Amino acid sequence: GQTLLDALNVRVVGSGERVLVLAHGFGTDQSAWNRILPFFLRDYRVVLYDLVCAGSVNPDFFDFRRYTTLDPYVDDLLHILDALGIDQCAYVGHSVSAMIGILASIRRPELFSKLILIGASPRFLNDEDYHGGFEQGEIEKVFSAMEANYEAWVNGFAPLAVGADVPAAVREFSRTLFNMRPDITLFVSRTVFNSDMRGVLGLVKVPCHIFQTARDHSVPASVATYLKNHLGGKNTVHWLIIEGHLPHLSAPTLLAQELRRALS
Ligand SMILES: [Mg+2]
Repeated sequence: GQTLLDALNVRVVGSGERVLVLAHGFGTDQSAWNRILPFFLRDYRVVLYDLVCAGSVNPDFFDFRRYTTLDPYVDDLLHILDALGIDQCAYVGHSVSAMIGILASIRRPELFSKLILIGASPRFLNDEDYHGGFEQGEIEKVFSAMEANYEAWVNGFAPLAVGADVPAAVREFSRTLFNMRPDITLFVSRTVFNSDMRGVLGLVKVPCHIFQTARDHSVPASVATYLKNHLGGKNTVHWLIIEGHLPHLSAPTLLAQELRRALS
């Protein structure tokens, strides 16, 4: 309870009464929110934390037997919100944290007033009638490259994920990937890149705001309309006509403006 608040570097900041949870995605820690955070401090009580796989978390907390699916990540998120006495919040999740939020809302339909999903995909692998963006052989090459030379893999991947030519964003993202223990990054990548959340989307009943860029290395644009059509509540797509997977790093003014609109 307090042990987990300390383990996952939980931070609560801001002068507002309405609770806003900012949950980082794959390859980052809560520092990925630094550029947009100031724009939410007056109107919100902002909760930030690190996923157990973040480089900022002691690797002794990464229980390989436990963290084989997204369900225990959901257990950690809900244990934090319960320990903080949060009855209701708005939740923002980037990439894997979008899927953790979805599963959390199915378990606790009353806890979230809305989900904001950034760079979200329920499935990366192509299927008969479904474009996720990747064939199994392409995902296997990522795992093989990661294992063979982690530094070379990070240096090649970070600029593709950022997409746009924003060197400060490439450096920021590379730093958090390099902070991660390589066996943990590979394990988490197998969890995420092989995931399939499609079957549970219709169980969500809270409103979802789906933020999608026009050119995201990891998320075809058609996944955003798939999410709009398959999540079970009232859904809004926020099109960002820019390039990249990490708009909170590469387009923070535009992202903060869109997040303010989604939260109103
Ligand atoms: Mg280009």
